[PDB]
Amino acid sequence: LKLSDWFNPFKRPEVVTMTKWKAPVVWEGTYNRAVLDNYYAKQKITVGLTVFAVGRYIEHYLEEFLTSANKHFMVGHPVIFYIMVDDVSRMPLIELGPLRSFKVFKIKPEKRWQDISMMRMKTIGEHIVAHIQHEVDFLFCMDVDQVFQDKFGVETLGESVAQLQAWWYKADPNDFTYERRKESAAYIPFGEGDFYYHAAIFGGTPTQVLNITQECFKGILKDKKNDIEAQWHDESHLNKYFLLNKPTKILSPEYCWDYHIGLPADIKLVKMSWQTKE
Ligand SMILES: O=c1ccn([C@@H]2O[C@H](COP(=O)(O)OP(=O)(O)O)[C@@H](O)[C@H]2O)c(=O)[nH]1
Ligand SMILES: [Mn+2]
Ligand SMILES: [Mn+2]
Repeated sequence: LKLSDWFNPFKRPEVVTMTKWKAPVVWEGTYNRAVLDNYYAKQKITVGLTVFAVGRYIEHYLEEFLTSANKHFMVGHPVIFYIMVDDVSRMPLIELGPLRSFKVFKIKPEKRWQDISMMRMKTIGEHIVAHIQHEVDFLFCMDVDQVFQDKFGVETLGESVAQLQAWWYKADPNDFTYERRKESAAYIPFGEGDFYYHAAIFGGTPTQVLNITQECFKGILKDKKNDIEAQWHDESHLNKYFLLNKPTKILSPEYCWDYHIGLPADIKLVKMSWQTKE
């Protein structure tokens, strides 16, 4: 497969379509999903998706997340939803369509919501080693408080995939909300940084996602031993990781849009939107 076979960056000339390290930034209009659908079908790939729903997040977001994912996520390819909840009896078991199946795991609920978010890195890694590495070719790790609005397909696959955060995709790096304290493992000094990635979505092959989660959690543990906590928790760490280990593919803000920003010219077709105003 060649880059030209599926990627046409010139189709969206008003936005960044490729990074300095040659990672394509996938925007609506630049990808050929039909070509990729056929390419991946022939390889018989399976894609996984992890999602955590602890406490009130179960009834507030889980059903809406899964229902939309069933309809829009990697349509036409085998998909396995890995659902981590603290109360399985609470599990809305909706009806899944062709090529969709799931697996539910009961996890321990952390007390602080910040710890719930950060502990996902630990848990995801454990599950990748234990079973995901043997079940899928690519995996996406997502926040539950969002909904798929349109096709989110194979055009998003890659070794390591990062998501451009909706509010800062056009901002100058020094304005990014990176962890700015050198005592933290997530530290990124002013004058450095490529983009501000959203921890709500990231993925790639099981091996790469394992590294992303293992390193982010290591960083999280280190800060805890140094009596400090990154400004934006797992997201600060994720951004530090992607700075040191450049993602091979980046998804435009259309793949994780905040409607509270409105809908500017650059956002042509939203594939997923946030649930909350922050
Ligand atoms: O009480 C909580 C806090 C967090 N989470 C999980 O971790 C994610 C990150 O939390 P959150 O979405 O709240 O962060 P935000 O996007 O607002 O920044 C959620 O999407 C959930 O999957 C959860 O299940 N229950
Ligand atoms: Mn969220
Ligand atoms: Mn954010």
